[PDB]
Amino acid sequence: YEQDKTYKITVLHTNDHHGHFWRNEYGEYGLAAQKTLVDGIRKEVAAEGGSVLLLSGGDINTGVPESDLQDAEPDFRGMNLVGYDAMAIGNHEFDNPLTVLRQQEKWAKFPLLSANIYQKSTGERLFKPWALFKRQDLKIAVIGLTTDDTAKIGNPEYFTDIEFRKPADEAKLVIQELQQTEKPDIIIAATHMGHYDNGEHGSNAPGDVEMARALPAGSLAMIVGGHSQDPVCMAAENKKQVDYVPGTPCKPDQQNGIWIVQAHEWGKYVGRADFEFRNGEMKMVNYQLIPVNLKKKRVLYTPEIAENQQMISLLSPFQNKGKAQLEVKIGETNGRLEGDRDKVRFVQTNMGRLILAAQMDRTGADFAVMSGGGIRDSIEAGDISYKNVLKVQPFGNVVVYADMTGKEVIDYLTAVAQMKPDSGAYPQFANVSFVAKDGKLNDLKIKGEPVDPAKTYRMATLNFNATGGDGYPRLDNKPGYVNTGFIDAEVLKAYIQKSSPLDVSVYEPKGEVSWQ
Ligand SMILES: Nc1ncnc2c1ncn2[C@@H]1O[C@H](COP(=O)(O)OP(=O)(O)OP(=O)(O)O)[C@@H](O)[C@H]1O
Ligand SMILES: [Zn+2]
Ligand SMILES: [Zn+2]
Repeated sequence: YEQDKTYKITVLHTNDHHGHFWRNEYGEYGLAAQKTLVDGIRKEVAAEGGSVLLLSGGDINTGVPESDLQDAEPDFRGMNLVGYDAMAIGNHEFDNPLTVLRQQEKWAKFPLLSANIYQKSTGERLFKPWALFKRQDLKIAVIGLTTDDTAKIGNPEYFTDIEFRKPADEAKLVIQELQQTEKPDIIIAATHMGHYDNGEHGSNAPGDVEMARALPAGSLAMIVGGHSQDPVCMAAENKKQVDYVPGTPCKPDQQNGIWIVQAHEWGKYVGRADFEFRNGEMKMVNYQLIPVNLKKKRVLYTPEIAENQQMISLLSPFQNKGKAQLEVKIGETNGRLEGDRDKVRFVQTNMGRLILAAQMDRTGADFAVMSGGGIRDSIEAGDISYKNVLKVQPFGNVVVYADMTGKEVIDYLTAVAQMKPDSGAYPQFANVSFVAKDGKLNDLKIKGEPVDPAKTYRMATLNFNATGGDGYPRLDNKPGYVNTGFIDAEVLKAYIQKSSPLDVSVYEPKGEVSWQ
């Protein structure tokens, strides 16, 4: 670089897009508005003589039917038009077979990076560990890292001959590889690891904070993160704001001289970190999260951002094709799946069993529960479409699971069994049997076996219930909890599709649970 020259560099970032290429029902987010905003920032920076780098923390896949049904093609093509420079591979990039991820790499004009994903049989990285960018005469390296919980959580599929090594350790190796070969002026890490207050990752794999602390001080200008899906705006040292409000100041985290940022999820914000580089020193001069048409129970927090027409023309066919696909038969059933309010809030039903079977299958759970009030429609005997599934599960809840001890299972089920019939809180159970008497659960069994307080059990449910919905005991603040990011409707639809034709007699309750 030129000695004593001051380079202005703006790093824009997003993460955990999860199929949100289109604006939502209230006109929020979407890539068309994102495109207008990013184009505008590039124009602003170009006029000031600076440079722009746009990075993604990953998890482009999974979360919106129109995207999922098309393997996120609209999302990657839209990202090409917004002009992303690089993205870290997220755990949801492995929700589809490797053939699909390789197709996404072909669609994407920017590198999908990860230094710590290895082919087991050869010990060789599967993807590129970093990408180099020339901005002015500076060399900026962006390394990519992926959480090593990827193949560990839920019910793994698609990791043939693949392993995820510890990302913090890999970062150490990569930074050294880079300094010894490329000597980049600036190194930024795009990661899909998660931000945990004060590095308190609990049962989850260590994330960004612990990594920043393990690396040499200031060895990275910043970590552009994701996975945990939070706007990283600090309220106090080592404490993220709770209920961060769009349009308000956002102080990113700084750990061991390394800035750590995250822009929540779904294209809700484009983070903007403005830096000044001079003689080796990377100094952050400003940071903000720029909302993309976010609205407060329907009014804009910041100036409306128009939707770029080129993006609308590019994405519309995908939106239309995805919507039309919702009508297509995904399966069939030989009997009515009972989801009516006056049944699901009074007794166990086959729709409850089917939904819970789908959730257990996705998460590797041993048993499951959900509120009957969460079942919103029945499905008549005959053909089933995704549209039908979305009426049964319309709230967009996320499937989650908790690993708990047998004693915790006893306490949890005992508490949930207190929710009375004729209320939305009445529980639908799967793989649970007992006779409730005087507030106690007698002969409690999981999968036909008495509960062993010394054993570990995995329970699936929805985030709504796990966070205390309907007065259920909270599980989200306990170790062993995992929010999978899979939407209830997608889990049910995919399970019906691979299980069809469904013989509903398999889901008929036979008095496993009773109250008296
Ligand atoms: N966003 C949501 N996610 C999951 N479940 C939900 C959600 N919103 C509502 N429910 C479920 O619906 C129940 C409330 O039902 P509903 O909205 O039909 O009630 P209501 O018409 O106000 O009447 P009541 O108050 O008698 O239930 C809750 O107890 C809960 O189980
Ligand atoms: Zn995610
Ligand atoms: Zn993730």
